[PDB]
This record gives sequence, C-alpha cells and structure tokens, in this order.
Amino acid sequence: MDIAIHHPWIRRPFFPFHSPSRLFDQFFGEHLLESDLFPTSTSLSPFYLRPPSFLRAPSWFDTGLSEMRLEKDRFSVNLDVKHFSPEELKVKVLGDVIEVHGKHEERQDEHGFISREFHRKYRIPADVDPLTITSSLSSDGVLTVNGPRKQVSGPERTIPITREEKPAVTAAPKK
Amino acid sequence: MDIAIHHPWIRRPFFPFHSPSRLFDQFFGEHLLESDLFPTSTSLSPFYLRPPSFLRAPSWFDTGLSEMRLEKDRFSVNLDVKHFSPEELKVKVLGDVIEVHGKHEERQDEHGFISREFHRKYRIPADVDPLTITSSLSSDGVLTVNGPRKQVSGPERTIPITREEKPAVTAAPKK
Amino acid sequence: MDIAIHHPWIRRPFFPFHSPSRLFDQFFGEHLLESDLFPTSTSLSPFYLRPPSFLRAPSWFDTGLSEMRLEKDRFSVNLDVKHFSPEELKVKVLGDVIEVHGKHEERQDEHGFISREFHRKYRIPADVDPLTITSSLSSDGVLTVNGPRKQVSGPERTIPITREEKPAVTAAPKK
Amino acid sequence: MDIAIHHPWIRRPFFPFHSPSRLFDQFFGEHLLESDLFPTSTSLSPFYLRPPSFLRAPSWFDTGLSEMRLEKDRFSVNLDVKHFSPEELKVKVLGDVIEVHGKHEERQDEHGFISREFHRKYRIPADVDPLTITSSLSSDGVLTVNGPRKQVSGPERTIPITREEKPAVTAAPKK
Amino acid sequence: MDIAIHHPWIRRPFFPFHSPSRLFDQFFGEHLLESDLFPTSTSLSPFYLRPPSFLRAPSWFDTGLSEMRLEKDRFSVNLDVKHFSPEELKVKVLGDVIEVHGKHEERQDEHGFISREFHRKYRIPADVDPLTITSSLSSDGVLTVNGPRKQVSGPERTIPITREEKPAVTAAPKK
Amino acid sequence: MDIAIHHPWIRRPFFPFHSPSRLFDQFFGEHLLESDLFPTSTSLSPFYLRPPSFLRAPSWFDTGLSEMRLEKDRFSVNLDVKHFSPEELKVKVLGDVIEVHGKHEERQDEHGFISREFHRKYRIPADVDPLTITSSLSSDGVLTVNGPRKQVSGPERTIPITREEKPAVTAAPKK
Amino acid sequence: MDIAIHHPWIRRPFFPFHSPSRLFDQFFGEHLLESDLFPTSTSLSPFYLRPPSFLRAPSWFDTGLSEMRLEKDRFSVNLDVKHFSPEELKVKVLGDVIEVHGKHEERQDEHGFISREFHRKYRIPADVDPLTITSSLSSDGVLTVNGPRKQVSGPERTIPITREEKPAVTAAPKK
Amino acid sequence: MDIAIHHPWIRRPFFPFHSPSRLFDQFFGEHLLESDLFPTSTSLSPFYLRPPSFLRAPSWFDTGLSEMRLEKDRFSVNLDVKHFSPEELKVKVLGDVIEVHGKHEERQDEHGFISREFHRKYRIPADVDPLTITSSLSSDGVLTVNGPRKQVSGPERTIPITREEKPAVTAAPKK
Amino acid sequence: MDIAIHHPWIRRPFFPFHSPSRLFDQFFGEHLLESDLFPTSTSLSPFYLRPPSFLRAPSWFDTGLSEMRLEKDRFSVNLDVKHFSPEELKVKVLGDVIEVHGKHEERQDEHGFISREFHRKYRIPADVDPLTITSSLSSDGVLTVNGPRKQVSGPERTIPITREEKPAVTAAPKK
Repeated sequence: MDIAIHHPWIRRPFFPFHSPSRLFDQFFGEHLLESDLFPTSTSLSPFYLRPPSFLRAPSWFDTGLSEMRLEKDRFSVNLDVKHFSPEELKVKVLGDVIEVHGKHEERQDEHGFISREFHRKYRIPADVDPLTITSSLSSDGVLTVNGPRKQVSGPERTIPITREEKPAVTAAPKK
Repeated sequence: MDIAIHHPWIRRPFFPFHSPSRLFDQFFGEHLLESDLFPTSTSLSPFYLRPPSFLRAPSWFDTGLSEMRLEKDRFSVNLDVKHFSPEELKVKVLGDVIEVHGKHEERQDEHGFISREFHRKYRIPADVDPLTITSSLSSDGVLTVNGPRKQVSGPERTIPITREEKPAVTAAPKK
Repeated sequence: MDIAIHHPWIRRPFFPFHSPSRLFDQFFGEHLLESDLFPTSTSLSPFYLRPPSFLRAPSWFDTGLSEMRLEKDRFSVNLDVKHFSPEELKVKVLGDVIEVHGKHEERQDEHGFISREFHRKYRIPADVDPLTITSSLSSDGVLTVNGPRKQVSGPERTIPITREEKPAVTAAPKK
Repeated sequence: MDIAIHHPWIRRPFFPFHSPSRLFDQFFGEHLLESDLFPTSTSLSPFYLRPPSFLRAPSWFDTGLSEMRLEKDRFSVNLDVKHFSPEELKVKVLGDVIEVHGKHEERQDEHGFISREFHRKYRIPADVDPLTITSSLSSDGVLTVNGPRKQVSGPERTIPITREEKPAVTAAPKK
Repeated sequence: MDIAIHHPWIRRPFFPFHSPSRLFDQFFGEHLLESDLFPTSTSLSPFYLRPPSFLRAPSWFDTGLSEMRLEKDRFSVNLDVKHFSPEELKVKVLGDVIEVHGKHEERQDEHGFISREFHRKYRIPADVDPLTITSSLSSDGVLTVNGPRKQVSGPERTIPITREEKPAVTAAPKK
Repeated sequence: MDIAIHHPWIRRPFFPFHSPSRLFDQFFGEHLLESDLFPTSTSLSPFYLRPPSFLRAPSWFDTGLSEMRLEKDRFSVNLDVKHFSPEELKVKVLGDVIEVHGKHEERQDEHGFISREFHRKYRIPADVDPLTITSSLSSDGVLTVNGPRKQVSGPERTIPITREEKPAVTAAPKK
Repeated sequence: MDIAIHHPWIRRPFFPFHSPSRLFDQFFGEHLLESDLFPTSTSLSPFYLRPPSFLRAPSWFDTGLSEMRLEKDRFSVNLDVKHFSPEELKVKVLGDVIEVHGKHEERQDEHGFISREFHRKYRIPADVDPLTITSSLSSDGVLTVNGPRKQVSGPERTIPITREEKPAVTAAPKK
Repeated sequence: MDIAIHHPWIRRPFFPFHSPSRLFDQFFGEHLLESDLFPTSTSLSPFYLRPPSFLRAPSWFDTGLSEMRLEKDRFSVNLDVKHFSPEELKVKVLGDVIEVHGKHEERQDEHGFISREFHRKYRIPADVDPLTITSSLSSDGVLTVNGPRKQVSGPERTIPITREEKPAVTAAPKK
Repeated sequence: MDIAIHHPWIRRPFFPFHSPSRLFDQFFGEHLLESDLFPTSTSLSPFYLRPPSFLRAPSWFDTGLSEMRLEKDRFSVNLDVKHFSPEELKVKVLGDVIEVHGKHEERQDEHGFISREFHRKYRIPADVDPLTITSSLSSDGVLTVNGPRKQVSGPERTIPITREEKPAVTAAPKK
C-alpha cells in the first residue's frame, strides 16, 4: 500500500498521454457505441421501443434486445434518467437486481428548489450477472448496463422449518 | 528487488513474448470495446476477448464457462448442522446463495456454557433458485434445501460510472 | 501565480484602498464588538458594521435585509408533484422549511419498473410558519401549503464557544 | 485543502501576536461586555430578573431584554449553566430553537461521583435566527446567545392529506 | 502522539532482539505453562476434567482449579475453541463475564463452505475481575483467561421505584 | 529537553538504582510469568511480583488490596437527586456499578425551560451485588440502594490474544 | 493548486470529452495542414478546421466570419473632435485604419495651460480603403471620412520562417 | 511536546485570559515605569504594579510585604553548635546576615580523626542590625546573638546599566 | 514489501514461534559446537543438532540420511549414448562421479555437418567406487559401468579456515 511511492509511480507512465479527463473509457466507448450501432461500411441491423417523454424535438427510446445461440452471446440493458446527474446518481448491481438512483434539480423557483429523481428497479437474473455486468452512462442520464446474460427470475422464498409431524401427534376416536 | 539483476532477468523469459505493443492494454482494449457494442459477425460472444496466442492453427478467445456452473443435475442440497437446533436455527435463501445459521449449546461447565454454531455459505446459482428452492429440517439438524435449479449468479463490483460524452473542464497556470 | 508579477500587479489597483490599517480585521473587529454589547447611541442595528468607505456625504453601514425577506403578501404557496402520489407522498413542515417527497412509478418496462420522484425544498421563512401552515393535496399531485406568514429563519453554524474570563495556562522549555 | 502548506502558512502571520490561548475572541468580548453594560463615561441604563440559586454571597441573574424600532435592533439571550463546563458543554442552535447541554461533576463521594447537568430548551423564533445567532459562554457557565431577532413562535404542524370528498362518497334516504 | 518520531524511536531499541514474531510474550508463556504444570526437578500434583470431543488419538481436557488461603490466590480459566482461529477469534472481558467468540471454516464442500463457531459464556465474578484478568490462546484454540479471583455471582437486578404508599391511599368501610 | 543536560542529570539521582539489568522488563517478566502458571511454593499470590528493593530484612512484593475494597459494612448506599423526579428518573444496577439518571425541570423562563439533571456513578463492588441490591425512592428524590455486599470488580482492557503454540512465517530479500 | 483536488476535479467534467487523442494538437494539426496545401475536395475553406464535435447530424468546421465584416453599407464615417483644432489636428489614413489626432488648449489657468486631446483609432477594413477614403473637417472639429468601402484587414504576427526541407545537424556526448 | 496537541491544549485553559494585549509585557511595563518616576497621586507604593484581574469590586496591586519580615518581636536569636568549639568557632555578622562557623573533632579513630562542623546561615533583617546585635557563647556551644531588631534586606542582582539619553549608532549593507 | 503491512503480518503467523532466544543462531550454535568436539553421552551423532520442537513425547534431532543413499543393490549402472561413438566417446570415473562424453555426427547437410552429443553426470557414491567400477561399451553406444558399490560422497565448500588460538590485534582513534 505504498501510497507515497507506487501512486506517484503509476501515474508517471500515464503522463505521456495524461491531461484530458480522469475517465477515458466511456466517451470513446459510447462514441463508438453510437457509431457501431449505425450501419457503417456494411448496412442494416435495427430493433427498439418508445416510452413517454417531455422532449418535443427529439425522442427518448428505451433500448433493448434479446438473443440466444451456440455457447456465447452479448447483451445490454438501458436504465432511465432523462436528465443527466453524473455526480448525483448511483448505480447499484445488487446481485441479479440492477437499480439506478439519480436526482437532479432542474426546476427552480423563488426560494424553493425542485429536484426530480429517476429510480429504476430491474430484477432480471436472465439478463444480469454481477460477475460480468458493468454500467455505462450518457450525458443525458442514459444509463446502459452492458454485459452477458443467463436465466431464471423470482424473489419469493418459501422455506418452512420444523413442523415435526414425527413424535408428538394428535388424533381422534373412530369405528 | 536488485534492479541490476531482477530487471534484466525478469526481462529474460519475456523476449519470446515481447513486442506485444507497448500499449497492449489499450490497443486490444479498444477492439474488445468495439465487439462489446454490437454482435460483430462473430460466433456471438458474451465477453470472448481475442488475445495474442502462439497457436497458429486455431483461434483462441478468453472465456469463462468454468466459473459459473460445473457438475449439477436435479436434486436437493443438504446444509450442515451436526447437532439439532430447530428453534435456534435460521435458514436464509438470499438469491442464489443458500446459508444456514444454527447455534446450540451442547457443552456445559460449572458457570460457563459452551455454544457451538454451524454456518454454511452456498453460492450455487445453477443449483438454487430462490423462487422454488425450499428448506426441510430434520430432528438431528440435517437441513435439506430441495427444488430444481439452472441459473448463474455472482456478486461483483465492476460498474464504472460517469464519462458520458459532452463534459469539458479547464485550468490555468499557477505557482 | 508568478510571485514576480501577480504580487506587484494585484497590489496595484489596491492603491486607492491601501493604508487600511495592517490590522484591519482586528481594529474594526473591536469597534464592532463594542457596539454588539450595548446599543451605543446608534440608530439601532442588529449588526450595522461601520466599514471604510469613500462616500464623503453619507455614512455607510454593512447590513443584511436582502437576505431575509423580499416579495410576499398573504399567499398560499404550491409544491410541485406533476404526477399524483397520494399514498406515496410525504409533506414535511420542518420549521420555516417546507418540503415535499413524492415518488410514483408511472413508467413500466419488461422486468424493470421506473419510478419518478419530485422533491421540493422551500426555505421561505417570510411566508411560512409551521404553527399555522397547513397542507392540501390535489388528485393530480398539486400540493398547496396554505396559511398566514411573516417570519425570518436560516440555519447557520457560527457559535464560537469557550473563552470566558479567568483561565490560565503555562509551559516550559523543550528539546 | 493544503494541510501541509496552507495550514502552517496561515499560522505564520499569527505568530507576531501568538502565544496566548486559542480563542482570543471571547474573553476580550465578555470583558468588554461586563464593562460596556456598565455606565462608563456616560451614565445609567438597566433591566434584569432573578431566579433561584445556591450562591449565598453572590447572585445569579437571568439576563434578558426586548425592543423594536426603525428596522434594526440587537438582542441577547442567556442560557443557564450555574457551574462551568467549558469542555463538558455543547451549544446547539437547531433553527429557531436554542438548547444548551452542559454536565459537570462537582460533587464527589467515596467511590461514587456525582455529575450535575443543566439543559435549557428555548423555542424563541422571535428572538432567534440561526443565520446570525452566535454563542458566548462564561467562566461560570453563563451562556449568552447574542444576535438579532424577528418574530413568530410555534411547534404544531397540522397538515391533512387526501380525504377525497370528491368521487366515491356516502348518503342516506330522505323525503 | 509523535507517530513519526517516537514510534520509529521505540522500535529502534527493540532491533537488538527484533526479527521473530510480532508477539513474544505468549509462546514462551504457554511453553513454560505446559512445562511448569509438569513435575520438573521436583515432585507432582494435578487436577482436571474431560468433556466430549471429536479427537480420537488425543483428548481435550477442560482445565480448572480452585483454592483459597491467607490473602493470595492464583487462578486460570480455560475457554473452549477446539479448532484454532487466531485471526477469527475475539475474546471479551465484559466485567465479571468472560466470553469467547471464535469462528473457523474447517469443513469445505463443492460450492459451499462450512464454518464452525465456538462461543462460551462465563458469569464467574468469583473467578473473574476485568481489572486483573487477562487471556492466553493456545494453538488448538485453547483459550486460557489467567488471573486472580474474588466472589459473588448473579445477573438479576430487582430495583422497584416510587409506589408511593404515603399520599393518596385507598380503603374500605368497617365495623 | 536539553540532551546535554537532562540526559546526564536524569541519570544522576539514578546511580544507586543503576545496574538493574538492561533487560529488567523481560528478566523479571519471565520469573513473574513462571509463578503465574502453577502456585509455586509461596504464600500464594493473586499477582504478587518480587520487585528489586533495598529492604534487607523483609521481602517486598507488588500487591493490590487498596485498589479493591476499604471501609464498608452492612450498609445501604444512597443516590443523590436533590429535586424529585419520580417519573423522570431511571436507576440502573449494571453489575457492581450503581447509577442514577434523574432530570427535572424546576427552573422556568419566558419561552425557555431549564432542566436540571443529577447523575451518580458508583463503582462500589464491595457494596453492591446486582442480585440482592435493590432501590428505594423518596418523595424528595432521595434514592437509596439497600442490600448486602462483598465482592470486587473493575472493568479493564488487558487481554493479549494469539501467540498460540506453533505458528511460523517466512520472508525473502526485496527492494 | 490543490493537486489532490483540482487535478481530479478539473478532470471530472472532462470525461465525456476524454479520449481526444493524447496528441490531439498534432493529429488534427496534420489533417489541417494537408487541407491547407491543395484545395481538397470540399466546399473550400479559408481555414475551416474540422474539429471534434458531438453533433451527429451536421458537420461543424472552425471558422471566422464574425471577425472581419459585420454591419456596413455605403458610408462616410466621422471621427470625433468635440472641440475645433483645425491647425492642431492630423488625420492619418494608414491602410484600413483611420485615426485622428487633435489637441487644443481650451482650459486656461494662472500660469498653467490645459490642453485637451481627442484620439480615435478605427480599424474598419470593411469601411475603409486608403485609396478612395478621404477626410472632411468641420468648424467645430467634427471630422468626417467619406468614401466607399468593402475590405478586410487585421495586423497579426504569425509567420514561422525556419524549416524548409534538407537541413541536418549533429552532436556528441559531453560532461 | 507534541506541537499538534500541547499547543492547542495549552492554549485551552488560557482563553478566559486571552486577548491580554499581545504586548502585555511592554504595555503595562510602561505604565509601571511612569508610576515609578513620581508618586502619581496613588496610595503611595514602592512597587505596586496594577495587574489585570477579574476582581470587579476591589483593585488589586502587586505587593511584596510577605517577603521582608513576618513574626518578630524583641529578643535574641540562637545559633546552633551542639558541641562546644570556643576556639574553633567564628561568628560573623555581615549586615543583616548572622552566620556561625564552628568545627570540633569529637570522633576519633585509629589513624583517622573525624571533625564535625555546624554552619548556620541566618538572613533575618527584621531581627538583625550589625550595630547593636552582639554575640554570646556558652560552654556547650550554644551561641546566642542578642540585641534589638527592625530592618529589611536581601542581596539581589537587578541593576541594568547604560541607556542614558543621547547615544546613536549606525551600520551599512554587507556580504 | 510494505513495512507497514508485511512486517506486522510476517510476524503474525510467527506468533507462538517467537521467544526462540533473540540469539538463537549463537545459543544453540554453542551447544552444537560442544557436542561436535567429544562424543557426548548420546546415541552418537554425525551432526545431529537438537532443535526447538513442539513434540512433547519424542526428542527430534536435525539429521541427513536422505541426502547420501536411498535405493541400491549389486547393480551395474549404464550410461546413455543413443548413437554409437566408440572412438568419439570418453568415459571418466572421477571418484564417486561417473560421466560420459560422446559426440557423433549423424546429421549432415550441404556444407554444414551436425553433431550430436550425449553427456551424463552421475553422482552416485552408493553405486560407484572408482577402484572397482569399470566400463563396458556396446556397438550402439550403450555404455555400462559395472561393479560393486557402497559409499558416500558430495563436493561441498564448507571449510572456515583461520580463527586459531592466541592472536591479538589493536587500533586507535582517527579522523
């Protein structure tokens, strides 16, 4: 844990290409995402949906897919955060449950400040696997949890214990 | 660390592997990020990363498989509670994780009472489904979770947030 | 900050404000502390700190006013909850601070449920009195905290305790 | 947050007048308070009260005032802590509520130590404004929260929600 | 609290004999314990018990003693932790109550790990005095709280308050 | 701490004590650890340690006694609560520690209510025994804990764990 | 500078822009130098430099325009010389820069003569053309430069000379 | 001397005294030097230095009475010479200091002679007066200085020299 | 190796191994040097060194045995020379070390001749005796060293010369 040795020694080899931001693996990753999802060089390959939005000029489409084949396949789910909240949002991958918690103050009044909040609750063990599902985000709050998938889905438990039914028992007369 | 020994020596059995692009972590990282966006005419991969190999005939791809499932069928798992502890045991089915917490005082002394406890931690996704998996306790403590299976799980913490096209910051000279 | 530039430069326009007593923070601080004890034949003032001004005709005094009250009358006020959340909303009147916490799930997906939330933070002491301010809810979510008004508030953290006549300490050489 | 640069650089200019205690702004303030409240140079200006005390030689008077005029006036409330507890007391200005919590062990027995505690609860929004009310303790525990004032006073809330009375209702026959 | 001065200055005089374990005051104390409790050079004199164990070759004997004379008495109680748990063990001397909490995973399965736990609860104020009782753990988790002793033993409280019985009483007619 | 003065001076009135074995803390520490195992042929010892003394005729031993009990009898200790607080008082008998927590508001102001509190902390082992020791409250606040006694207590934190027979570690050259 | 704050913070709202090529100043600099040689198949470009933008639909190019021309028409600009100075004024038409230098002594004292001066600096290329633009003076000092227009100018100092294919230098070790 | 502890802590029980003029040693030193020149309408004082006190009713002044005389009357002081030494004793009356030097050999050995000596140092000004104070010797060694008294003395070394109006020195740059 | 982690962690699993005498290498070294002089009353040892063990019943001693002989019989070892090299092979019996050096050119190219070489290094003391062990070559290269055996060998370099008796040296201060 050489904080005064390794830390300044690991940030050194980064200098030859260090200066822009602290996060270099998402703008170039999403820039390629919006460019790879578009028929470049080759041509054709779509599939989407469309939920309610406040936008009049543009439109917010809830991205989604589905597939299965040989022995390998990718997938990507998109959370909902119409308004960006980079610092005011926290993504949590609690097992087979993906949830987003973003709150941003976009509406302002005299002495009162309004703060909207978007919270999604996804329980898709068939599309999620914490040991592989990561999380992406857009400048418009568009969260995108990419990664493989599996199966199964259910919260219920059902676990009875004891009950006996072996020693002490009851009964009644008969004939 | 003998910089005058370990450095030239640790760089000895490295030559036949050398010349792997000084920026191998980023070069291949981009190609893997491109195939992580849209199914790039591959044999459909969840995260199969094409790595540098000496294999000339076949094409190797970094994969998991042996980290999700292995040897399961269609039975019931049995927890361990050597000594009976009906009232003093609590079985919890938290997702694909089956656990048992049973504590019973079997050893006694003058003014000191000994209490033994058995705690099992089962992270069997392809063997447990919280929705159907139930529990059956015996009079000796033998706990048995019965039910079907088939699914993958595994709690990880790999969710890089922020970084989402359109930011921009600035600075200025100082002293 | 080039000490050989910013120092002599930042000390240039300062000329017409220079000669303000090397110990201005303590000199005036004592005079302000003297008038903060007993109404010293002044035009009465909570904290009218007589500062050094260039105004020859009038005498300026540091004050607040524009940081407590402004434009109010009788009012009724109105919180914001675009979408109805009767059972899923909690209005809290914590002193001169009116807040609303309403969360309703209006957007739904396959296995993911979206939940929007509206949270208003009103720091209106001039139009809020917890003793007489009530709350009325509409079927659309429109909240209305009607009632009288007139008051001032504002949570700060300026309470320098300790030091209170007759203490005494000491020390001695060391090495 | 240059703790190893700014901290030792800001305490440097304090050296020319350093060495005494570490709360220079409270003894000189109270010393002037007990000297300004006394007709010095000029003459006359009183107003006080008197609660029960254990002191036989001296007397503990609960200080208090009241006034209103143009649009600016000062004020000062005094908490109660007969026995000093500089380190064992905490003053809290929770909005329009001033409370003092001081506990000092003045009575001692064989193997039992007695500890008295003084706790005041002030709900004076008319004499308190957290955004300007400070605190000044005495060597005898005499706490004094000085600062401006305003108006209003009340804890009750009264905020009914829903009730409906619009759609589904009830009635009875008639003629 | 000179962490960057005293710390490296106190570990300096230890170097002349520093290199082995981080603890040098227990192996020698237990090695001498198992050697002093054995008739060496002189004659002999024992006293013990024997509880249920899983060991077939050896045997776990619950050590214990008892004595009283003049005004001096040695004593040592032994907690129970059959399997070693150096790191996974926490001894607590909460007053006249000695408790041990050790949990170690000795049984392993496919994807399920078993973890046994030994917890003793001693309420011996007659053999314990936190102001003198210490602890000594043995390789086989054999904990041994050595130290003097005193008397008394009991948890019950029984502290009735008020009841009145003086003012405001009840009665009934008579003749 | 003039090293050229305090060092030779602090070692001056120490000569007649010098030559106490450079490793006195370990030398005697071993002999005291040997007599702490088995009741070695002596007048027993709760923790009597043979220290280096100038006494030629008698043999001195490090003892306690005066740190456990002193002057007690049948007794019936009394707590202190100057002002009655029947409903506002809580007597707690936590082991050999008797405490009283009574708070009553006897002083009142305009909008500020004063509340006095009496808290006693009695650590009398030779006077308290949780079982029998009860409590009796008066109408003036005079609390009285009556009952027998005889026992010693004292919550300390001296329990060195680990160093439990046969461990072993290892290392290697580095830089 | 707070390298432990400003550095990671100034890189925060920079992620969505990150990955702009560690050598962005040279990468794009080469592409801009290529299009600056021969009129590459484009809508031409005085110096339009294709920059990295988030605009997906349109293609943005860095340009000037609003730094040469703006709002002009058949004009006859007029300089300012409030007080007449026929013999004491000099109008200079240095290219697309019209200037006036008039100094007249209107204020007089005992032995001190005051002299006011009006100096205008007009850099209007789209309004001036030294060849045609003339000047007309009034009796009050109102100077008026009449004539056509249409032109662009602006004195800059960006002219790299050195470097021109076929150089070569050398050196050698030293100490 | 933890500067990060002793400094802020030692500056704690000094607050109530704090703000006593950063130049207290010179400020009051001047006022004491002014009253040391001419009897400034005071109650006359050799060195009554008016110090800063918390006493509000009375005015305190630095005295010295308890450092000159105390419990004397009109008798004769007796020196100590347990063993007679008429010819081997020398009494000296050096001002207000009475001393006795008597040495007699009372213990004898083989070839070694022991000599005991009694030396008294009396600095009693209010009991001695070189003029009248005489000395009477007894046959047992009991010395007795008889005579009146009343006087004050005490050898000190506080006589600053030089610094007498009209000096002047000078210097110049160097390197 | 983080001295703030590895140091306290590499001494942790050393816990009950400590107290092995800070000078263990010299303490036991002396006892081993004493038993290396005269055959001290023991079961005779070549170099058995009584080490510190946890074994209570048996006494362990550092020994060799498994570093001299193992599994042998009459035997007639045979070297390996896949391809015959009668004239191009040299068998050397240097003590208890049998070696073979045969080189034969079996592969031929245009102007390049390949030469294979087989070299065996046998350090079998319990199988070789230079005096009797002979060598027999076959026509295929199969070398066979036949003969009896029984012996121990092994070239080492442990001969610390010097350190005789009565030398005497000296030095003196310098600078």
